[PDB]
Amino acid sequence: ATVKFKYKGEEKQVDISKIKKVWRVGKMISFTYDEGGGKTGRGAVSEKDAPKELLQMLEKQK
Repeated sequence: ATVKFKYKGEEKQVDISKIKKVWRVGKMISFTYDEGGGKTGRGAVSEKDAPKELLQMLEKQK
């Protein structure tokens, strides 16, 4: 599965494996995906824009 964001009509895309951490703050949702250079590319996607299999990691306990 993959998650897509939405910044000013700019639907972004990042593989779930490319992502690193994910934590929903208040109502929106944020995370840290590795762009591919050296600086972590943080991102703030919305709750409706996030798929349904994304909160899974937030409630994934081993």
